Amino acid sequence: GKKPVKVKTPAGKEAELVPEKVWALAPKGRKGVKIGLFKDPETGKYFRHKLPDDYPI
DNA sequence: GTAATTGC
DNA sequence: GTAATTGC
Repeated sequence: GKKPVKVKTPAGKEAELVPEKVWALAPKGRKGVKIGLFKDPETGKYFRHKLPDDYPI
């Protein structure tokens, strides 16, 4: 389930974007975080950003 | 270092 | 090959 995520673009605007790809980033034995790959919708620049912990992977 | 991911 | 992304 790839629902939109409220993120801040590297331009500095709040935007609800569907991530292109999501995965967990976690050392062994750690909870870690969830990461998404996003494309800025007007500049076209790719960037990574943390996702909420409840986001489906 | 660490964990995975991938556009650059 | 690795910058950049979180958290410890």
